[PDB]
Amino acid sequence: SGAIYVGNYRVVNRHLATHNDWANLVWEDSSRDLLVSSTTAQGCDTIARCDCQTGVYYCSSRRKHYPVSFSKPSLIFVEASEYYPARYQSHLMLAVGHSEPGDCGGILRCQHGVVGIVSTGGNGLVGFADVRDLLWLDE
Ligand SMILES: COc1ccc(C(F)(F)F)cc1NC(=O)N1CCC[C@H](C(N)=O)C1
Ligand SMILES: [Zn+2]
Repeated sequence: SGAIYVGNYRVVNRHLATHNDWANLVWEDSSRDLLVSSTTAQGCDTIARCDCQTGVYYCSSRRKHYPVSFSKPSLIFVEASEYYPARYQSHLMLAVGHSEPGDCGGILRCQHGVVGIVSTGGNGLVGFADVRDLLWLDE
């Protein structure tokens, strides 16, 4: 679990979104596993605007942060789950690191700010849904 709070927006994994998230829907993209809902309270996370390939993510299944090198956002094949059939997920970045399903939502950050959130994993790899291209999150 986990979310990004920036301005009047809440960014979560689309497969973990709640009824309140869907009743206050701003945008969602199943191909990215992202959903953005509106909030009453103001958010203070800074979204990074860069092409960094190094950062640190929070791994709830170890209660620890890990430094990682990660790939550029791209279309990557993702195994079927109870949330989606087998498909290409877009804007996904992979790193070598530990992750379990409940780790989704953990933030990946670089020196510039929030890069994305844990969205996939398996086989000693962890995948992050990028949010750096969502320029509208700031306005
Ligand atoms: C952080 O996620 C995991 C981490 C590790 C493993 C394991 F196979 F090793 F057990 C599995 C997962 N689960 C996932 O990758 N997904 C299930 C939830 C929906 C995700 C999506 N974006 O389509 C895909
Ligand atoms: Zn950066």
